[PDB]
Amino acid sequence: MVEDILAPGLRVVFCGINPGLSSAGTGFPFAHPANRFWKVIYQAGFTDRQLKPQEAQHLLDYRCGVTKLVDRPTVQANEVSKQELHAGGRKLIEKIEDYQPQALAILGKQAYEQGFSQRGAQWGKQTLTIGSTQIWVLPNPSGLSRVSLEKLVEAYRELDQALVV
Repeated sequence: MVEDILAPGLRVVFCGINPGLSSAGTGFPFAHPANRFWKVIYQAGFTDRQLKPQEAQHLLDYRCGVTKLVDRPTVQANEVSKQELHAGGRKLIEKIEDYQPQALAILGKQAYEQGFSQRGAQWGKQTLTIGSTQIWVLPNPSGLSRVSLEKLVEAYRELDQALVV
């Protein structure tokens, strides 16, 4: 079971689709060795050192949190159904309304579209918000995504720079 890492006063709450097997197995988010999440948030400015999956709770030190749209673990994210994505959207909205971070970063266009009942979304900052929380759509960092580390870092850095101080 992979627990949420949330608290008040956060800059960003990163939300993935669901847990891969490594994550479900270790209990830490983005635990597969090939997932670029930890390296990306470091190069993009969210953390000042590259955290290892077991140090996930320490993301709070950098005022960042982690959650997921769907709880069910799967080998690949694409194994999650669109109906699952949607039921996850309601609980996610309640969580963000509770914790009130400056921004919610959904990792994956499909995840955003299904969870929030949106269509033809563009990458980056959306006009939709959850209260004062901004909504950003970022590329998924799993090693299975065809996005290069460079594009990943560029996209995440845009968010880091948008949230001043």
